[PDB]
Amino acid sequence: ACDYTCGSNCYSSSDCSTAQAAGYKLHEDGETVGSNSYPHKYNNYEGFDFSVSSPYYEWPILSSGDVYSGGSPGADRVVFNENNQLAGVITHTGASGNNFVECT
Ligand SMILES: Nc1nc2c(ncn2[C@@H]2O[C@H](CO)[C@@H](O)[C@H]2OP(=O)(O)O)c(=O)[nH]1
Ligand SMILES: [Ca+2]
Ligand SMILES: [Ca+2]
Repeated sequence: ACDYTCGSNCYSSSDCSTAQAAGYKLHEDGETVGSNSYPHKYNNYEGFDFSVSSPYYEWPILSSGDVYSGGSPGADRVVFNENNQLAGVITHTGASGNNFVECT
């Protein structure tokens, strides 16, 4: 079974931890990868009910299981905060234009 389902993509907790650790390390070193500069602040325009505190940062999580290194980011993202806590897993899949919806 999937811990998080983003559209057709199935993710386990380990996938999220792996993705988060990569994004968080870049954040701490003050570096970004990709033309969209990940990781970067997530403003929560959608108004999701994140239990943990801000600031939030979005980092792409890939369906292939590979850690993002600069190419196409895809539709899925892990959102983490300043204390290295997972705020949530979101996706552009099933959402209008550039909006996000939560992964179930
Ligand atoms: N939908 C959405 N985009 C955000 C948010 N915070 C920052 N962004 C950025 O605002 C712009 C319009 O969505 C994009 O550059 C998007 O970045 P990404 O495309 O890198 O996710 C947010 O809370 N929601
Ligand atoms: Ca996996
Ligand atoms: Ca692989």
